[PDB]
Amino acid sequence: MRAIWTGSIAFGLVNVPVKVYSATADHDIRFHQVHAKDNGRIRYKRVCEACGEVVDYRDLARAYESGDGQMVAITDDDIASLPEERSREIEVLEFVPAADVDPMMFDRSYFLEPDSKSSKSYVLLAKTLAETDRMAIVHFTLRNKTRLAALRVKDFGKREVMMVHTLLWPDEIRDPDFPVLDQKVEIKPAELKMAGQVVDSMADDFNPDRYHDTYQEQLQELIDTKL
Amino acid sequence: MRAIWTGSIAFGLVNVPVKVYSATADHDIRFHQVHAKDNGRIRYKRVCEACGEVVDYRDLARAYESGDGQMVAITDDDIASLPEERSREIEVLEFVPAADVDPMMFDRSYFLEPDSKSSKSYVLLAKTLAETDRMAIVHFTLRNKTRLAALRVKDFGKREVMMVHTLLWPDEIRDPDFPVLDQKVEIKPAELKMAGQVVDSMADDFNPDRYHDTYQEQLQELIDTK
DNA sequence: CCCCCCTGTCGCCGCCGACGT
DNA sequence: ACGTCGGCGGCGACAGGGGGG
Repeated sequence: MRAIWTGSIAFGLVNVPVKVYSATADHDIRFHQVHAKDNGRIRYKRVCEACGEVVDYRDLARAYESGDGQMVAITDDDIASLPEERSREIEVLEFVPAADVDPMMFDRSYFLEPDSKSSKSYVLLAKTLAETDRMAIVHFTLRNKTRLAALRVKDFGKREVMMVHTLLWPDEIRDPDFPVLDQKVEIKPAELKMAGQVVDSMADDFNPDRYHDTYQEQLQELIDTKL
Repeated sequence: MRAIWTGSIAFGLVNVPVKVYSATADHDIRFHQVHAKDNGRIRYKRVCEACGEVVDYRDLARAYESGDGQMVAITDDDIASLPEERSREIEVLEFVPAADVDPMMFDRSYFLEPDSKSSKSYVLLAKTLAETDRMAIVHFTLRNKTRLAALRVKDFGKREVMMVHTLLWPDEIRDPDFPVLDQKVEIKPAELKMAGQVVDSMADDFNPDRYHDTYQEQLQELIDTK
């Protein structure tokens, strides 16, 4: 629960401080390699494949291979070309209704909480967004990588926090080009009505509590057994 | 495109072959580690702390570190006690209304394709899902890592293809533990009026066609020149 | 028949939170 | 208020293996 950001929503001259937080913590256990035979921990050393000598991180040049198997070293001017990462602000772009963003695009979510002193503007903006029911699409620059996103409010009963849902660039989302479904499919009318009771026989209400990763809990119990 | 796997939905008697595909391909450019002195692609060697020698992938042992840091030598036979991952079926569990999954949980989107020469069952399932307007929650499994998902249908121009959206285990979604907002701040109606004025002055409608990553295009042009 | 893409590691840099002045 | 210090986490790259042609 340690922050990752400290910027400010800024559409004009507003600049409400916000502390971005990771909204999805993976309880999945990450293991570690080791040379158990001799009881020796493992480390990775970068070694030349052709010249065959170990090297340090500095020497290796970030290189790109094209269809011709070329290699170009990326210099500092590539960083200098885009100045957008130099900004520590979530530069709001536009305000749109929340219904205009499909669930196809959502990629990740973070929770924004403010600097304790500037709570007034935070709550005022969140209240205005909730009352007028508006998306607030923004930009986002975390660790020098500009990702589109969307800022939308969400009441939590006692408190109402606004959150940022990162978005995939509209071009990235793939388009389904499947000719099999295009060919005509004919179904007799009495056939369709049968499936209704089939699905209705299993209908229910989505409850988060019931579902749980049996694999992970079993692994946790097993490792507890090992110790 | 290229399928990630090819299984078949299954809830009791019902069955239907499906052919999943990747629906989010990131065209961000992958580079390779090279060093100027010789311009040779880097190579990685697994090297041993205690014994100070290269130790193969096969000769490498997996382990775990707990709070105390004590190493734990794990074995493959014991971990594999779970038999579900061996299943190659999208074993549907229940059917629920589509509007009962908040956008918090959606993780990845995957297309579906009927496999057999006949897609009658697939089309019928898509039609019933579209009519009744109910999501179908499934225990999607892939690459021996079972992960909860949900089946939903959405038309794309020419087809009524249905898609499976992976989901986050509800215990994964954190909560906003923040005692800084529960405090109530005095506010004035004029403040709300001016705030609404400023907010709606900049209001507009979503036009995704004009949204692109400037950095990616800049890098593409730079590499094209080089 | 296959070569691509998940998945897991590793190492690294960059950033935050508390202690002390 | 301001300066130090240690720790935590995105992420870029590689390696391995599966299941797709």
